[PDB]
Parts: sequence; C-alpha cells; structure tokens
Amino acid sequence: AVADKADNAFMMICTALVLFMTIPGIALFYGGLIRGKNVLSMLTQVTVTFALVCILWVVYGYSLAFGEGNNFFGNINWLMLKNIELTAVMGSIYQYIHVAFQGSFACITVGLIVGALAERIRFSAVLIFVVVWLTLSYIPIAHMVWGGGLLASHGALDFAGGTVVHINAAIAGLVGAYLPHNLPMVFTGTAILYIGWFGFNAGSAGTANEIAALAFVNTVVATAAAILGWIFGEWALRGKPSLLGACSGAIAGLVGVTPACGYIGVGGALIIGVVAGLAGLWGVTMPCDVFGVHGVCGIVGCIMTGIFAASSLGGVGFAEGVTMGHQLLVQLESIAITIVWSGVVAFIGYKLADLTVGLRVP
Amino acid sequence: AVADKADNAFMMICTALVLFMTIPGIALFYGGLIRGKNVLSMLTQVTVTFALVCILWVVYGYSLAFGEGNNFFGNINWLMLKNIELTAVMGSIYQYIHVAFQGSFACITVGLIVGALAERIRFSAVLIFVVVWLTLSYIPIAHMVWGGGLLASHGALDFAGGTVVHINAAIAGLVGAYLPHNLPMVFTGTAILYIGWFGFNAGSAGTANEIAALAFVNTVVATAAAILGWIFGEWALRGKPSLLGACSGAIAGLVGVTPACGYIGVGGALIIGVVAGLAGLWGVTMPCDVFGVHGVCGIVGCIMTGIFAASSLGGVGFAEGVTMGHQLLVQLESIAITIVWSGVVAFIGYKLADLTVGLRVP
Amino acid sequence: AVADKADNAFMMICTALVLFMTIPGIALFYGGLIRGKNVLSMLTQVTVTFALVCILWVVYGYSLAFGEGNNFFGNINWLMLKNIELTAVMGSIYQYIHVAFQGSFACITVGLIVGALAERIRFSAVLIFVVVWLTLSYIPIAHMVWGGGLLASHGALDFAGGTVVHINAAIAGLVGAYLPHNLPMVFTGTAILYIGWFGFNAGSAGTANEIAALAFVNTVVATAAAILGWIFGEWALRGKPSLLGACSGAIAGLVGVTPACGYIGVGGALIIGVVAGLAGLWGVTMPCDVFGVHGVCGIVGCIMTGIFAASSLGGVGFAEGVTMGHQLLVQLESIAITIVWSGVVAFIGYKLADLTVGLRVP
Repeated sequence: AVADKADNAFMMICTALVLFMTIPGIALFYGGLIRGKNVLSMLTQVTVTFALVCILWVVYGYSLAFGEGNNFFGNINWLMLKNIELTAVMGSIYQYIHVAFQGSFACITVGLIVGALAERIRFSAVLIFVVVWLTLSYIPIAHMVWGGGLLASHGALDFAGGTVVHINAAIAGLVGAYLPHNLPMVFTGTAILYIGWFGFNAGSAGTANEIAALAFVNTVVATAAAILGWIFGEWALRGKPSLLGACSGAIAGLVGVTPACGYIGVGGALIIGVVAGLAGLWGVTMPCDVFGVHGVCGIVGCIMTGIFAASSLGGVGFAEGVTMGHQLLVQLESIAITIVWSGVVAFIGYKLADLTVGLRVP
Repeated sequence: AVADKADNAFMMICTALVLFMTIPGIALFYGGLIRGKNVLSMLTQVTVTFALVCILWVVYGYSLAFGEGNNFFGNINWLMLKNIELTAVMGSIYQYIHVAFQGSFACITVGLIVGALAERIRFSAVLIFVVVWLTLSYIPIAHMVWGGGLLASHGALDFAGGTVVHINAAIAGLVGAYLPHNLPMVFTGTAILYIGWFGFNAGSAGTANEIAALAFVNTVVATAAAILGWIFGEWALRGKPSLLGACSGAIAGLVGVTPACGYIGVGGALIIGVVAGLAGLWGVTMPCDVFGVHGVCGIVGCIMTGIFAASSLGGVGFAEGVTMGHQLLVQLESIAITIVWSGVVAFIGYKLADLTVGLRVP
Repeated sequence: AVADKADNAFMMICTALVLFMTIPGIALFYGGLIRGKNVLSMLTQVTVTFALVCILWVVYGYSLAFGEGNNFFGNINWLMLKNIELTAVMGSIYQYIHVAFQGSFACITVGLIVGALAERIRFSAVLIFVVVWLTLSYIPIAHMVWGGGLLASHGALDFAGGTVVHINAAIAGLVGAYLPHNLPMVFTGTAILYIGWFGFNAGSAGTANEIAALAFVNTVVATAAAILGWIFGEWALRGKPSLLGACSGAIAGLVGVTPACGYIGVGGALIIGVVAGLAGLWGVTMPCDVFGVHGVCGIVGCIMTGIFAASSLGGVGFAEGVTMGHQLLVQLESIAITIVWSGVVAFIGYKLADLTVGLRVP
C-alpha cells in the first residue's frame, strides 16, 4: 500500500475541523447556556481535560483502540507510537494521520460530558473520571465498532459514531446528573459545531471519493430537515419558534445522520432529519437536556440506518446475505451493549472519584 | 470523464467555507449592526430560511438551475437528484460535490437579504418571499450565467457572481426597504466572511489549478486595496478612520473582485480594489446600506472585468474575435437584465405575501 | 517541474488557515486583554496594518525575501510579480500559491506587534514603524533563513519560524514597551490561533506528505503537554489553575514546537511542550507579557530543536557530517543574530516615527 496525497490532504484538513468542534465549538455552546458565575470555571475544565485526552491517546489510547487483540481490546505494541514507521500506510493515508483523526473523535466525546457537568463537579474529581471512562469505555467501544472487534464482526453499521460518540457520552452524562444568559454565544457555538461536523462525517470515508461526497450532501439535507421539524413542532405546541429551538433542531439532525450518512440516499436523509428533530423535541419535553438530544437522536439514527441502507430505498445496500430484519436486530443489540457498557463504567468512575477526593464542589 | 481526488478534496473544503459565510458569518455581521431588542428574532429568521433553501435546492432547485433546458430555465429531470448516479462526474469532480457547492451560493445570497430586513418583516411573510424569489429569480439568473443560458451564450464574464449573487440580492433588498450596538461582533462577522470568501472565489475554478491560485492571490490584493481606499477617503472627509469604515472597505473589495478574480492580473486587482472601496464610501454617503455596497460595488466590478481581462493589462485575455468594446457592451447588458429581472420578481413576492399574511410585523 | 494538484489544494487551504490567525484570531486575543475604552481603536489598527502588509508584500516584499541575491537580501526582479509566469512551479506547487502562503506569515508577525502596542502608540506612528521594520527586519531575516541566505547556508534548523516570526516580533515589541475585561473573548482568540496553527506548522512542509503528517501530530502533542505543564505550575505556586493560565500554556507549546515540529519525534514533542509551558510561566512571573512568552518560548524551542532532531532521540536526523554539538552552536548563533538585527531595526523605526509625527498618543 502506498499513500495517496489527495487523501492525505483531505484527512489532515478534516482532522483540524473536528478539533474546531471542541476548541471552541462545544465550549461556547455550553458557555451561553449555563449561569454566568460558572462560565470561567467550565471553560478551564474543558481546556485542561482536552489536553489530558490528547496525551493519553498518544501514550496508550490509540494502541488499545486500533491495535490487533481480541473482541474487546487491542494491544500495547504501539505505546507512544513505537514500531510505527513514519511512512507506514493505513488504508490510503499515512498512519500518523489516522492517529490524529481518531484522537480528535475521543476529544469531542469527552468535551460533550465535561461541558454539561462542570458546574456541579469538583476539578480533581472530573480528572479522575475522565481517566477511568476514556480507558475503560471509550477505548473498548471504539475497538468493538471500528477496530475489528465484536460489533464489526457481526456486521453493525455505524459510519461516524452514533454508538461510539453519541450514545456512549449521553449515558455517562445521565449517570452523573443522577448522582440561557447569552443566546448569541449559544448560536455561535452551534454554528462552529455544524461547520466542523463536515470533517467529522465526510472524513469518516477515509478518502476524497464518492462516499465522502454522499456523506457531505446527506449532512446538509438532514440538518436542514431537522431544523424545520423542530421549529414546526415548537410552533404547534408553544405558539411560535425560538432561537434555542432552531439551534437544538440543527444538533438533533446532525446526531441522527451521524451513523447513517455514508450508507443512505438523499430521500432517506430528509426522512431521518424530520424524525430526529421531532424526537429531540419530544425528548427534552419529557444543560443536561443535551444528553436527552444526543441519546434519543442517537438511538433513532442507529435504528433508521438498518432500514434506509436498503437498495430499494436509495441506499448503498446491505452486505451479501443480509436481510433488513437481520440488520435491524444487529443495530438493536449494538445499542443495548453500548448503553450497559458505558453505564457500568461511568458508575465506577464517579464512585472512585467520590471515595478519593469527593465528587461535589467544595 | 473520471473524477480527480485532489479536485474532490479542494471542492468539498471550499463548500464548507462558503456555508461558514452564512452560518455564522452574515448573522454575526447583521447582529452587531441592528438594535439589541431585535437580535434574537433576526438570528432565528436567518437560521430557518437557510434550512428552507437547503431543502428547496435538493427537491427542485439544482435541476432547474443546472439541467439542460432553454435560455431561461433548465428542467425537472433531476428532482430529489433522481437519475444522477453516485459516480457521475461534472467537470473534474463528482456531481454530488457540484450540487453541494452551488447550493451553498444560493444560501449566502438569501442570507444577505433576510439579515437586513428581519427587523421589519413578519416571519410568515419572509418565508413566502424566499420561496417566490429563489424559484423565480435566483434559479433563472444562475441558469442564464452558469447553466448555459442566455448570458453565457453571449459571452458574459462573471467568475464568482457579481450578477448572480451581489446585484441580484442588492436589488431585492432595496425593493423591500422601499415597500451599531456591538462593533466587536460586526468585526467578527466581517472576518468570518473574509476567510470563507476564499472558498467562494477560488472554488469557482472547479479544480486546484493555476486559475484557482490566481483567484486566491487577487482576493488578498483587492480586499487590502479597498480597506486602504475607504480609510483614506474617511480620513479626508470625516477627519479620521473608524472600525465600521475598515470593515465596510473589506466587504467593498471582496464584492468588487468577485466577477473579476479568475480573469485579471494582480495590477488589475489592486486598481479594482481601490476604486471599489471609494465607490462604496460614495454609495453609503448618498442596515440597508449593505445593499448600497453590494449593489454599487457589484456594478463597478462587472464593468471593470470587461476592461482588465485584456492581455495588454495583465489578464487572461478575451475570447477569440472579441474586442474590449464588445465585451464592455455585453457586461452592461448583463447588469441591466439582472436589475430588471430581480426587481420585478421581488415586487411580486413582497406583494403576494402582503395579500396573504400582511408584510409589516404585527 | 510540474505542479501536483493535491499539494496545490493542501497549500491553498493552509494559507486560508494562517490568514484566520490574524483576522480575527490575534485581534480577539488582544481584544479581551486590554482596557475596554481601547478595544475599538486597537481593532482598527490591526485591520489597517494587515491591509498595508498585504500590499507591500506583492509590490516588493516577496521579491526581496525570496528572489536570488546575496546572504542578506534578494532582488527587485519580481516587482508586482512581474516575470513570474502563471504556470511557474516552486517545489511541487504553483509559485502564486507560495507567494500567498509566505505573505500570510508576514501578516501574523506584524499582528503580534501591533495588537499589544496599539493602546500606547499614535496611528500615523504605527504606520511608519510597520513600513521600516517589515522592509529592513522581516524581509532580510526571512531571506537568511528560508531564502537561501546566511543562516540556511550554515545549516540552521527552523521548520516554521522560531526566529523569523516569534523571536523577531518579541524583540520589536520589547523595544517599543521600553520607549482582562473579557476572558471568554481571550479564550475564543486562543482557540482560533490554535486551529489556524495547523496550516502554519503542517503547511511549512510544502506538500501533503509524511513530514506534514509528523508536524501535525507533534503540534497536537506539544500544545497539550504545555497546557498541562503551565497549569501544574500555577497550582503549585498560586494554589489553583486559571482560564488565562490554560490559554497562555497553549500558546507557549505552540511557540515552542514551531521551529521543531517537522524534525522531532512524538517523545521529543512531549518534552519540548512541558519545558515550554514551565519556561513561559517563569517568564511572565519575572499585554506586553505576550512578548515574554513568544521570546522565552522561541529561544527554548530553537535550542531544543538542535537536540531532538537526533536519530537517537526519535528525530529525522542531522545532516551528513553534523554532530549534535555543531548543530547546537549554529542554533545559538542564529538566535543571537535575530535578536540584534530586530533590536537595531526596531529602534530606528520607532525613532524615525518620533521625529516625524511623535510616538505617544495625542
């Protein structure tokens, strides 16, 4: 295998766009939602934990997520990237670029959790939790889905991380919760998240090809359909649209199309978008509401991927010998496994912090 | 024709940059200019109409703008992108990428109009207007200039949309008008518009070649020359420069070089920049002032393209058998047609809304 | 030599990212630090001087920096880019793209100086200074390091501008000084600087290859290590971390890895990051503090490059026949020359302005 320079270029720029989603996208999103007296401390926590994830990833994270091992974890052969030649190729790009791209996914996943709970948790406690949950939840689930583990081996479909990123993070946020002063700032964060999400979704193709093109167009369409679905529902129930409603609808569509984007047709993208925007509004009606959107819209997206990948409905098609019924059962099992795995690990992380330093802010 | 992956990569990233111009560039620009009590509602209108344009484009917009038809419109053969194979090539890129790029141009054009008039117009009325004006003005003019229609057939020169985007939108804004509390926010929006404009101007080449390179350098030079021309004029007339003056000068140069950027030399870019910055200041002296800059600077740019494309002046050269006099007459005719076409359609759109829901805010 | 379109694409996008560092990155960074009554005037000065640098670069700047001449300056053969054919290739890209990329480096260097001193200096005086210092300091030092001049001829290692950008600007700021109201704004500027810095560091490879990949990964790692080093030091000395501390640590790592990024291993990047973050904190303890970070962290970075380029330590290796001792001596000499050259020229610029218009604000 030799590296293609067009693919090297595309994938480095997509990596920069995903890093932009955390620094400053998710920080500004939460910054406009929470109480003003809490903004400075939350911004500090997001920045410090981002740095921590970047370091853990290179020391051992990449090796245990993407090295060859078993169904649940990889190996320790790639510690500090040892034994990876600079000219080594993964797919059609230099392996060093694959390291950076996958690291940026771990960063945004952790940013989602830390932003929402920074108000309520002690600084030393959040650091302990991130170390436990990244090592024992993010890494294994990434291995299972994208690193040749249990879920991949059974043919699960998840293009850009409905399970790995969204459901994984949403469950961890909810467990923590159990244990808007500046709307122009919220809008600015939403917009930066949207633009960076093209790197997130299209970059998951690993090459500047027709599947990257499909994922790009589907991202535009599903986001737009979800803005419109949320806003219509808000007009019907509340009498009029709102700015926070429009931004929430955008996020709902982006989350919903995440697992599906490289597998479905544009018609499918429009239908997934509308359903996701409405499911999101239902979800928040029943800033920890962000875990309601990422969780509900993630499950909806993962199920609907097992429908709209069908050739009959404009998709790329299921694998050889796989019926729609079979794919649907596999999607359901992958969602169930992600929920229980993340839920158990988070509980352990929060409890270990509480025994060592105490959880609640002094 | 086979797709080139370097061109696929370049054009997907340029599309993301043009979407960044609307979400959040133009929204933050207007957000700092208008009254504070009106900011939230304007941001909501920009976001909802952006979603509407994205959907209309994929349902029928692309087909009637870029399909083969007559001098004024295309066809309905590409509804919801039916009959476009995923591997179909347009120029040197996948056709799906061309769909996304051209859609992003329709979005920024509509954002220019909606941002300025959101204070004054009822929500349901703006939705009606966008549907009428996009369908009957944006689409036909795009077909005429870039889709093999009337103006292209007569050899009109317009690299990135002096007519299609700027004059088209400026006239529609002026008809509506007939019928700064946060300057750091205005500066931030201006800066995001500038950075995204490299995707807008260089991406109009359709490939990562020497014409894309020329357009890039000309964008840097004309923007800088227009900042300096506006600021000098402000010092002469008002006694000193201002922040709003500097931002306005930047926009003036960007608008002026839009039709010319892929056809002229760097010397030509510097001259066009200076004249545009001064014409812009004259224009505002005689946030609906934004329609004064986009309109005056658009006309100036379109005329000056018919001069500075000449080989003698450092340009790429006129087509075979075309004198400078002939090109100039064709530029003038293209400007006249755009003004009357947009003016008539806008009047019809505003009037239909007024008869159905009433125009003015309740 | 023929141009590679993948490299053309990569280098145009990296240029847009470096322009983003000045407009609006450095402007927002300083905007949150200085007194509120001074913000508008500083933003105006940054914008006008940016335009001035763009014009001077194309008129004569590129020619005297990158044309063939002597050890200290180039020539006047490329005035207004005359005699450069549109299809001319430099390395593996069109020469017009090289012009734009190198111009963006001159812009950020000047932005660093103007942002910090805008409060204190008269407008007409800053314009005079920029003209003198760009022409007689930035241009010659760029020629010496990257244009085949004195320092390159002796084998100096400086991948992305520890001398040319950071030490050069830091000394000029300090000479001027001799002669935080909005922390969310400071965080936003820091984040935009970080994202743009991938274009700055990876783009310095000139191609989308394995050296660009190495520079990208090293940027992620050194920034993260420096955030952690600064924050630890702040906890030890001050009792707790702060938002301004975290942002300062990020900048320290970015500056430190600038000269080293394309030459060192990931282990080396982590060590350079930690040392830079701690040296930065020491430096500020002993907004002109920004010249303390860029100066101290620049020197540290330039020295440590002469160590960690060694094959033994995971680097790409020294040139044929060059020991670690020899490279270290050459690094020290390059730092000494940059300090004295910039220091002398700045003194002359500030003095000429003071004799013509007066330096201090009226």
